[PDB]
Amino acid sequence: STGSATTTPIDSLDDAYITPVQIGTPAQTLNLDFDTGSSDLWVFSSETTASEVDGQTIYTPSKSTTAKLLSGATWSISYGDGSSSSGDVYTDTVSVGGLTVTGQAVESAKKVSSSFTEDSTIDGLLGLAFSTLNTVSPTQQKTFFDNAKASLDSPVFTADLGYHAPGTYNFGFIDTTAYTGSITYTAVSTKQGFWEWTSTGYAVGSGTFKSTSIDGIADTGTTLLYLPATVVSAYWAQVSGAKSSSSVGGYVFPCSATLPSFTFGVGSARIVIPGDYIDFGPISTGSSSCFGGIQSSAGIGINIFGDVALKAAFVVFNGATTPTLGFASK
Repeated sequence: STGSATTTPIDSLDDAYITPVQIGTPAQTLNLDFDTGSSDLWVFSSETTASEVDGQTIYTPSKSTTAKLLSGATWSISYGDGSSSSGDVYTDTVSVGGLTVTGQAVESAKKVSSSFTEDSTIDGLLGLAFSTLNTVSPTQQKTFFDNAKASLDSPVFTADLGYHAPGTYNFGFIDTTAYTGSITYTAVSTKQGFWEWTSTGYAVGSGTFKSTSIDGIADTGTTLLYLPATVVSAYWAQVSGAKSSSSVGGYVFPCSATLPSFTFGVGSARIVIPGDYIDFGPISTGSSSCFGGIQSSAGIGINIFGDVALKAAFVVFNGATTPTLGFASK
């Protein structure tokens, strides 16, 4: 089997991407944030504290003839951005782009933090990291991909995120029309539960490539590119007037600037992030200070190849017995 679904930016900045997901019988379609940095499929629901729901579409398990309470199971998750959610668990039928999993754990939120409430466009998350990170207790549950994998034509999924435009998540096949050149594959460590890999270096604009190992994670659920402070300083030094602002929470730059590109290495291959992908717009409405899309990972504890990086590539998440990651230009 295969599946193919379009993923759409939630706003004009590509702050996140939503993908429609069918849950239950009859189908209830929710727009979920596919997150290769976590491993829970959780949804706003009829059980979510009413004051914490503001415009989201909810899953109502009592209206699904295939929903079953997973007795005694609870979940609770905290994300790198400080947001969180928790609740109980059902199993139900879940379909993405025509690919169906029966008995998928659907984690129903009883509580969500303010940032989730405040984002009316995201109805929940669909985790695509390794199932070892799943938070369900006392019996850990599998991700949608883990459940689907054996049925897929090939044990892979691909992320093809758009810049200010829709893109695609495919399951079970590699669309050879979706990228240019070849796909370069690189080793993955699953030791921390992430799609963790090592970039071979970087360049800023038309500058020379610096060969240096940068360990980090391919994370579709993180907006920005978080890299070591040395790398980030080298980038922003090429933008007149750019500075790190403790009050704003990162590097800012004059909105009048033209940003240089940023290149990262995948083995001997190179992925070029155009400068415009690094512009996240005014820090507040009407400001002429703009927020940068490349930020320091110092104090996160891990480098994160988030959407800024991933949307410059066609990315293969290869879930073979020994997982790997592939990157192609597009």
